[PDB]
Amino acid sequence: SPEFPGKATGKGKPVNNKWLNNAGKDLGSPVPDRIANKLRDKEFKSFDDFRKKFWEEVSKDPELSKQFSRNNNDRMKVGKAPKTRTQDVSGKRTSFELHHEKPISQNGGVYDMDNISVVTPKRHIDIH
Ligand SMILES: [Cl-]
Ligand SMILES: [Zn+2]
Repeated sequence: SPEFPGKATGKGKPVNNKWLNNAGKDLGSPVPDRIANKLRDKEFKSFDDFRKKFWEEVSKDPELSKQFSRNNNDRMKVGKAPKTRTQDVSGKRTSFELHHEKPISQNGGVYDMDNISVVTPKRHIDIH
């Protein structure tokens, strides 16, 4: 179902300068409220379309962008996830991933930003 369109909803959460520090534990990091404000009520053709726009908006956020290296900003500018610490990769999965907290399977919203978290590839697996 992430291969089909819909409209982003949700509020996201307040975040600070240590956004993504805990993406490798628990249920990961929330969608920042500031980013949710940019994406809410917009239409997306696919979840990949959403993910690209999500990271693009991160790169344009003055608070979030300064938490990342120039190359990671360059990735996010074109919709690519920033790279994780080396210790948090799994195989060829080397950049942060988006996770649905209530699974798509159980009617968790695909584009519900209050159902989406940011996780390391390593942590993502464990939740699955
Ligand atoms: Cl809502
Ligand atoms: Zn997941």
